[PDB]
Amino acid sequence: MTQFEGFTNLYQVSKTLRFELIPQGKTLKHIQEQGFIEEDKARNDHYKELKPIIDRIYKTYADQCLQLVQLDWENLSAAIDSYRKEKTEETRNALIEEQATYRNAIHDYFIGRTDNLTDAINKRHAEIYKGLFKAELFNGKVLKQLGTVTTTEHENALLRSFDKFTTYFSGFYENRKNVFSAEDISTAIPHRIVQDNFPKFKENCHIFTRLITAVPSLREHFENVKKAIGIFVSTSIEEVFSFPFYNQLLTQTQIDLYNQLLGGISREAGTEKIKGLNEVLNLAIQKNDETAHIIASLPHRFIPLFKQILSDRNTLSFILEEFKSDEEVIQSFCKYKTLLRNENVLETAEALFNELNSIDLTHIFISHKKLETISSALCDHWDTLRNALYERRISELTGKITKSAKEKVQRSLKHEDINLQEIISAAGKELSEAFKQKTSEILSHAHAALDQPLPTTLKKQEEKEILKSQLDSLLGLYHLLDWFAVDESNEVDPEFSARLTGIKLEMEPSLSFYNKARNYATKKPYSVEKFKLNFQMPTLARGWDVNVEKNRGAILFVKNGLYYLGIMPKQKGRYKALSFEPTEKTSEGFDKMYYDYFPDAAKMIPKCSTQLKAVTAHFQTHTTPILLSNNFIEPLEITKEIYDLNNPEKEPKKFQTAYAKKTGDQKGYREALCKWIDFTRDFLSKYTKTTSIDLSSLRPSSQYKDLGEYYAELNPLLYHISFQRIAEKEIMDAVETGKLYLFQIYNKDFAKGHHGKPNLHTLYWTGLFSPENLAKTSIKLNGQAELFYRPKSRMMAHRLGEKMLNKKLKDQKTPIPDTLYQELYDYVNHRLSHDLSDEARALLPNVITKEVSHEIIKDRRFTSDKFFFHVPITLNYQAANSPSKFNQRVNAYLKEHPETPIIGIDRGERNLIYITVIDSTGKILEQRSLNTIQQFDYQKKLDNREKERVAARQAWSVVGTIKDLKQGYLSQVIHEIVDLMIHYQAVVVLENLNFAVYQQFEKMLIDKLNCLVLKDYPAEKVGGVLNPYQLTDQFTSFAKMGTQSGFLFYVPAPYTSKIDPLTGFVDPFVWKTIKNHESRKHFLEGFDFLHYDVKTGDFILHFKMNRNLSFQRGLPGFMPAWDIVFEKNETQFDAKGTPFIAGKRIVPYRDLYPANELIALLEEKGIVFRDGSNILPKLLENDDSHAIDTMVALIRSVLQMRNSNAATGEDYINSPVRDLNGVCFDSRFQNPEWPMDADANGAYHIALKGQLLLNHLKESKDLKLQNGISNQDWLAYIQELRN
RNA sequence: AAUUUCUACUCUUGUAGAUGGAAAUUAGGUGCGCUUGGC
DNA sequence: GCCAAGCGCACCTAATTTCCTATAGGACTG
DNA sequence: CAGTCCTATA
Ligand SMILES: [Cl-]
Ligand code: NA
Ligand code: NA
Ligand code: NA
Ligand code: NA
Ligand code: NA
Repeated sequence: MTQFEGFTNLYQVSKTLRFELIPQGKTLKHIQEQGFIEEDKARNDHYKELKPIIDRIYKTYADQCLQLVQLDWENLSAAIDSYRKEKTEETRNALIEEQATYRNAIHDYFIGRTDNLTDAINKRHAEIYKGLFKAELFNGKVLKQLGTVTTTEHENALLRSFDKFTTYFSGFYENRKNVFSAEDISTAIPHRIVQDNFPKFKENCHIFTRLITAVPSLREHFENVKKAIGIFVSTSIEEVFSFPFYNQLLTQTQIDLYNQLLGGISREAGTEKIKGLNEVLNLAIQKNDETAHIIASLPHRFIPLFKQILSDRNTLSFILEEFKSDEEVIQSFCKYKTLLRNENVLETAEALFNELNSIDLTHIFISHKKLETISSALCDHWDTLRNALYERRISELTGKITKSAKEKVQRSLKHEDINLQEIISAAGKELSEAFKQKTSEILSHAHAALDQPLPTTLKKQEEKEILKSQLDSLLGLYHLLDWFAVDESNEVDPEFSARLTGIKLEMEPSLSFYNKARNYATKKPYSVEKFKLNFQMPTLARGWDVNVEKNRGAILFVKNGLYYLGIMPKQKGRYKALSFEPTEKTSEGFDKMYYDYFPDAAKMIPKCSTQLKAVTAHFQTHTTPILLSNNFIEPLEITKEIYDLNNPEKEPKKFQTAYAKKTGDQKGYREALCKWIDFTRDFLSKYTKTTSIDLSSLRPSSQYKDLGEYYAELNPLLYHISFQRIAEKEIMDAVETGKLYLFQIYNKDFAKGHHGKPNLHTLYWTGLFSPENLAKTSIKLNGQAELFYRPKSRMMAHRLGEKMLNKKLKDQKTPIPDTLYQELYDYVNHRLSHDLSDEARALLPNVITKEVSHEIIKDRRFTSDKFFFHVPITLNYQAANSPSKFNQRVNAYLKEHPETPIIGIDRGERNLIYITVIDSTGKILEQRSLNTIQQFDYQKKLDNREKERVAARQAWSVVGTIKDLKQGYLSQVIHEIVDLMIHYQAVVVLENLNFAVYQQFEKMLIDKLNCLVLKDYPAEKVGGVLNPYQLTDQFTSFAKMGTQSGFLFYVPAPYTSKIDPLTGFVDPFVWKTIKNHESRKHFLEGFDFLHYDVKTGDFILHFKMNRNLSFQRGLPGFMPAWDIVFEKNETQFDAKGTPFIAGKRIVPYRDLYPANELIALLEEKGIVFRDGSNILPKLLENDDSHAIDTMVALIRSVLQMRNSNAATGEDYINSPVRDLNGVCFDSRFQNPEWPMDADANGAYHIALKGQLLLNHLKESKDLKLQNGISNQDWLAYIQELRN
């Protein structure tokens, strides 16, 4: 039966290992003498220049084909609708099939197989497409059919720089196939049209139809937005939101226009933006009238389309010119500063503001658009000035002060500019004083800016800060001048207005200088990057096989446990085999690898037999057999039957499973499969490369059930490596003469002083070349290796005479906090310029300092030029390339192991990650926040790093990365989770994110469990390097992932945190529906009683679940009724003796004590309750709307079981119901058998949603997990278990 | 405070854990500036 | 001061595709 | 006209 250790050797996994390459002997001198590094840098530079030129071909061709597309989209829309309605596997599969059909229909325009075009056009497209993904791209023939474009002389020089080297673009061809492919892939244009943009466009049509049906006037508004923008001029707004127009939204220029219909168009900064549809809808909602509420109740925001793949974006909005150099910015700004001085702008501004002390302020106007900005800059609150003006005007109204009269005053404050005297009279003399202070500060900063000189360059950050500071000062004055109203309606002071307009006009360029300078100064400086090395060999290191060594130039050696890469360059422009000579193992020397590989037999056997041009040519005119002798030890016969099998008139091939699944005749399929497999055996027994391989471990051909099973057993037999000793002198002579470039393959596990555990990656590598792996392959060495040169990129070091400071004190567990660490480090190195702090001096006897005996240099690896080697490997080589039924295999194990524990992993409000481990019945075994791992607080560190990045962006300085810190943290989380998983043999349950540290964590955890090696395990045990665990399903993408990946499960987050762990109770009410006095009374009427319990001091509110249905979320759960309890507000104590108050609630924050507040309410009303009578009829019949609202708010508070206050550290769960045994749950007791806080409660119920999945898998007769967990099923399940 | 590279370290000229590269594309985010509005 | 809808710029981050090849074919060399 | 070696498979 199943075993946990059986989850091994289930599918192949590819990884890349990276190493430094240390040149040996005269290798580096020879490389330098030959100039290989400089010419590879040049070839990389030429590639970077040539790629955008070549992309003109792809972009022009795709755009020309897209302009011809015309499809009927109704069938795809219907398949989308049916899937959305039914949400079944059948309708999902139907939509998937429909998407494939639509992607293919787009694709037929690229390849010229569409009925919608003529034969002549289709043939031209086929001729073009046939040469788009190979070196024919460069001949320029394709240029003749795209337009009148020819290539310039410089373009011809770039093209010629890849003569006999176009396979440098081998990968690029694949990247471009990924653009045109009809497959279901996100890189491709058909996918982009069919699965990204059409659903968006289809939803916009629905949004439009609902909006203009409910509010027909929006039709005219929308049409007028289109006409004002001047786009789609001969298409009505209705047609823009109809399916046939989508055929006109496939090219980027059309997509750009559509998105600007939605989004509008901006001109220069400081001028009015042209509104799009979404802004019009937003403004309509913000009117807050009756129409606004109707619009807001409907979907009211259109969705912009994604870009077309590869296309260049264009905009109708204004684009600033850009500065190009330090001297352009500084000199241009310096000329502007001098103009401002010459124009006496500062002197005039000061004179104007000084005039305000003695001129008539009733003719000085403040812009009503600026009033809240000014209130914020001058007063306590943004609304101080608005409220003061409102109050003053109300006090000037004549007659009765009605509600409409008040509203009129309110609306007038939005519509009219305000004279300065009214503001001063409304707000008082301290507004005047604040006004004077702000003016002086602004003017004084602008003055100091004009007088201060600019730096010589912008190379140093301090120089950038001078520039930014002076720009901030002038922009401040620009903002200040814009406080004043400009409208000609206001009775403006004539001379004051003319002078203000003058200096405003002169201040206008400040805005453009500000934006242009920021756009330049925040650019990332020139950075050193590694580049690929070729040594003038176009096919360098693409394969290791003995037959390709001369042309690929790459070989491997082992000597005394150290590994070496050999590179063999051309000699005087010619390839020349080195022909190393095997010698006895008694001889001093190097072990050279001999690599023997016949790649993927599914393609290589047809390539070398049935698909030969001579075979294909022969079978067009003949039916007799053809015999092959080249590269065969005895002739290989190809019959018409064998040829026809691999070359059917129509797919699928008869020996593929698809022929059996469709045709349904298994006699034909099994015969064809046996005949093909027999043919491969015939081929392999004779082909030069494979004739010597012993294949007798394969089954008789008829016994294989499908071709994938056969190839999965065959391919492992087609790969072998071995070693032969090469004499020392032959290798050293080859390096001495420059015939061999020899590098040690290096990482620090090969350092002389190495003595600890190796990196996992070192273990993969030494495992690969171990005797056991040589005897039977678990790890294969793959071709397509790459070499890089990384120039030095850094210039901080601990020098010999100095001291270093351990981060941990003498006890080797207490870390020194950062500010203390810096102070102590400076102090022990006699660089502290002041007294040691009290706390630092207290720590001083318990620190550990190290004498620097050898220099330790920060970033040392980046301070010199280095060589690097990236080499792919495949682990679990004996398995198939993909698993079959991985999830069912896990579920078979889980059904035989019903005691499998469960690890629940939640993302918290105050915790990055929280884990709860439960046994199979739900008992908590462990629970832990992962904010801190080994006394390092990653939560604090990450929060501090993000604050630093925000401040850096604001200051125009270097933005420090955060992804490396995130990865470092997550690697520690992975280590802990996996260790728990292996120790407990547990399932892991995560939040299904459809319902960022957490999402990246999910991918890293899945990926680790695709191929899990534990470095302490013996190589031959499961989990050791030669037998990795495989506990998750093969990862493809997040989009292509269900709710189970092997031992990992995904569950919906709802009702996992705000749920009572003792009962499964949740707040059943939707509080938005309890909104006025009448609905509050109906709500109270739906409760059986509220009464006081003299025995305990609690109040009991009895609720039947079939009442108050209009106010419920529709989730009746399992229990027919609940006793909701107002707990007596008495002191309780947690496990450590810390007091808390029972029943306390934290509400919007203030502490609330509902039972005490209920008592106070009842005594205010004179309502007798200490006799146990029902309280609700008394409140209802008295009908005091304030008392009834208080009652309802108290009930809502009691039912808010999660209570949080970031200021106090509170985040607890206190249930409003008692459980089976009388207990009202409170996490503040800190009982370690139950959730210790709200986040732990979430992780607990996450795990239990996994338990529900496992229990239903138990009670079923199949191996299929249920897909998803509805909220009612979850609540009924957990409430039934707990009650 | 050393690294294939990342994070955390320093009994240890190095230690513990992690680490699938390269190319290509796309999406999103943060910050700043601005527009019209809401509070 | 916060927020909504939207535009411009700077840079940072993450997801998803492909390949992980010896040999057939034939253009270039001389 | 062969051997070499880049291109593009299957
Ligand atoms: Cl919840
Ligand atoms: Na180590
Ligand atoms: Na990559
Ligand atoms: Na932005
Ligand atoms: Na605004
Ligand atoms: Na904005």
